[PDB]
Amino acid sequence: SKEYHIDEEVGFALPNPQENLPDFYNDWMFIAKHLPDLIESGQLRERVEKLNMLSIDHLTDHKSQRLARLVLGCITMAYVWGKGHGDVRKVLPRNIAVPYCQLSKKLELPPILVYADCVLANWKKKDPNKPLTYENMDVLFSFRDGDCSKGFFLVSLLVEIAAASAIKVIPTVFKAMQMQERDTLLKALLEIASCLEKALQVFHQIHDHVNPKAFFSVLRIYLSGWKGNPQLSDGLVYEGFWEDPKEFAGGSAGQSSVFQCFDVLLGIQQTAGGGHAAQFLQDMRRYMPPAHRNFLCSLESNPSVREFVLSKGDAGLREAYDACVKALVSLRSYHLQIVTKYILIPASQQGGTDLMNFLKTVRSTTEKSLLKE
Amino acid sequence: SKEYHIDEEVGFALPNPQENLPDFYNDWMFIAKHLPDLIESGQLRERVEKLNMLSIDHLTDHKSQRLARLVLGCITMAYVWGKGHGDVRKVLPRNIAVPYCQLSKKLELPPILVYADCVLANWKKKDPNKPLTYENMDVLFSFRDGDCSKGFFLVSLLVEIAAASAIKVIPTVFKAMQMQERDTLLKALLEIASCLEKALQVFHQIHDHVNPKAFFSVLRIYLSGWKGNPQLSDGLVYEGFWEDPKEFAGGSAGQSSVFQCFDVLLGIQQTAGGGHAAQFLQDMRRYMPPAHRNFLCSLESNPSVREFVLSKGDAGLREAYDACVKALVSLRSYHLQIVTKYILIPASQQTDLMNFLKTVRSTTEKSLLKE
Ligand code: HEM
Ligand code: HEM
Ligand SMILES: Oc1ccc(Cl)cc1-c1cn[nH]n1
Ligand SMILES: Oc1ccc(Cl)cc1-c1cn[nH]n1
Ligand SMILES: Oc1ccc(Cl)cc1-c1cn[nH]n1
Repeated sequence: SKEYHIDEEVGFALPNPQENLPDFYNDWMFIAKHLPDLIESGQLRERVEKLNMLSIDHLTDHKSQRLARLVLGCITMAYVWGKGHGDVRKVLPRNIAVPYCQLSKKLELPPILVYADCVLANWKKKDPNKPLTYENMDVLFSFRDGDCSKGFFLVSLLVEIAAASAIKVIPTVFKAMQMQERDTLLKALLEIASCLEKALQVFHQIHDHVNPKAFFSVLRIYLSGWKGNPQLSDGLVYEGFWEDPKEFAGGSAGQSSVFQCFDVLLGIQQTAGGGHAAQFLQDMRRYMPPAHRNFLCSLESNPSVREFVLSKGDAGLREAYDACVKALVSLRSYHLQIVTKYILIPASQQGGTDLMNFLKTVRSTTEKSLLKE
Repeated sequence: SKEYHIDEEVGFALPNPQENLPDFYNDWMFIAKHLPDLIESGQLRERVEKLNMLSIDHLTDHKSQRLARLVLGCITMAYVWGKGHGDVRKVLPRNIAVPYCQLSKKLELPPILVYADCVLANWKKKDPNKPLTYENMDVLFSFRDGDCSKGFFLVSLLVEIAAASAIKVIPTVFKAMQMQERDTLLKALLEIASCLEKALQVFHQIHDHVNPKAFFSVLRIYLSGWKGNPQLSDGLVYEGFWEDPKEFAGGSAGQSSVFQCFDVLLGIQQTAGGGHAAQFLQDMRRYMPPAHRNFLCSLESNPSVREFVLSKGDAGLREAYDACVKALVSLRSYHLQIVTKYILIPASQQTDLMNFLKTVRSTTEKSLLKE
């Protein structure tokens, strides 16, 4: 590939993000490094106003700028939702709203916490000379004590690094098609399916590191946005930056590029149709880094691997392509059982069928693309 | 400029489209070649219904499939809207709804008549040796006798080809910004500014071939879709392909790819934000051919030309960039004049859209180098 900011070892996630802003921004990071104690003791929402407007011009590196996107990303999320019980804040102060919105429009991201922030730029190696395992990694910023966000964010990242190992052979696939090298194409497609089968194994780790009570009842509120959300009926007001309140969608893993990249590579029409699911995934691309957004657009400009394999009438090539489509149906059927345990069941203990049909539609169209036609 | 299916003469349009399908589709072609006659005689719907279901497996090349799309697209709009007097059909019969939908998914386009059907693939040179001018061209299919569909389509197409001549220099803009070649970058922008300038002069031909009442009362209804239409509140049933009635937008020049690419090129954030205008132009992109959608998002992959120009302190450079933007404000201001003549005052003869054209006009005029 060219420079869509892809790391051969890590992929779309940010490789080794820096852990601390420059000492100018010390007073920012203070609220960011201490949100658990800060909102439990009720000291959070006013310490925001105690801040004065820092300028973004001394964040020199991309790693520096994106780390600041994370600290301001969570600082706003903790401000708007607060305790997490219903006390809502419908307007951000301006000494925090316009630093965020400026660096957001410089990085071309919406001024909200996106998946690229709280996962891809939100980790560190405990001991730098170890493998990237959950035992050796740690999240840089959490919202509340017992959030399980360490397990939730990193297990999310861990299977992203797992499937990103398949990105490296995507050029091999398109090479083998155009130069009509049948065998290497079949071994490239099998290696694609290997990673997605292993990303399902890494997905198993979420049971050990997140419990359903915490996720649904503390972590889910802090990651929800103010688009189509009654608590901020028509969005959040940005003092000094925008006249009116603007609506933005909360974090989703639909903003990850690998979890849309395999759907376009395999000719799976996730974004086709005027459907709710297609519109959701198409819109979530706006919440991806501009380099990653340009990477999906770049994949869509290639010939369909699905049409190539079906034309050749090769039982070998078709079985390998189905393996990838199967490995995706697996990752989404298993996700369905996890949404069952971590959202469905904790909701019946305090309408939501729309949540399950979306994920079933995205799997339904994935299952249709199998070479059973 | 790799194969985004942009010819250097006709641009986004289809270079020399096909007008005859194979003999296996005569029953389709007959209905399409006689849409006015079949509608005036009340015979159209009976002919569409008695159709046998035909396989799309004989449409081999891209052009044959584009003709059948425009063939089946027009027959569909004819069947749904009828004589145009409110007696609609909200169930498209199986024997036409299935081949239409199979073909549409094969070409990755909504199963409704789209701009790249009735315009970019709906033309024909009278004489193969003479240039592309209105008097040398003709449409392939029309709705009613006197609907001025020849004028409306061919003028829109000729305006597109005019602006399409600017597509060829877009590679030199981004390579000049790259190598920092100032003078060639200035000549490139002014060449864009001239092609946009000429397209406005081609636009003037609209008054000579489109009668205002025939458009508003006749042609505007055979181009309307079933998305937010009270006459088909929940869409149209594609009997035999989907259980449910689907909603789809009618033809609109928002589906034209020339007239969204220049806003992207010049850093005009027409699709930015979440407003209704930005989403309508974003929602209208799913109606472009797949190779044309790819061209737009790949332009977005490039650095912003506007911020580059704003950094140079080069008055000659800015005057050239502004020349492009002002030519877009001219085209949109003259459009607003046109919509008043061809829609507004015919409606008075027994604002939601006007605020849309003024919103996008203001967004363009905001990109003028004043900040
Ligand atoms: C307890 C854990 C999880 C819960 C409760 C959960 C819940 C959900 C929900 C509710 C959605 C619906 C979209 C929305 O409403 O925003 C969703 C979408 C999605 N989730 Fe998860 N999720 C979890 C873990 C994961 C992980 C670890 C991944 C991958 C790293 C993942 C990948 C996706 C993807 C790709 C979508 C978009 C729909 C699709 O492409 O199929 N999720 N998730
Ligand atoms: C009698 C002739 C015309 C009428 C009545 C007309 C009417 C309209 C209307 C109502 C819209 C808004 C979208 C909608 O409500 O569906 C629109 C948008 C548009 N029309 Fe036209 N139009 C005409 C001719 C043309 C021609 C010849 C072009 C050739 C370029 C053109 C280009 C556009 C474009 C690009 C838009 C999208 C908004 C924008 O990009 O600024 N139209 N037109
Ligand atoms: O895994 C995640 C990590 C961070 C954020 Cl903001 C969202 C997700 C997610 C998973 N499924 N839907 N959203
Ligand atoms: O849609 C996906 C594409 C790739 C990968 Cl690795 C995972 C998913 C997924 C997982 N859970 N729901 N969707
Ligand atoms: O110019 C056109 C040609 C064909 C079709 Cl379907 C629509 C338009 C149009 C222009 N402005 N609104 N719609």
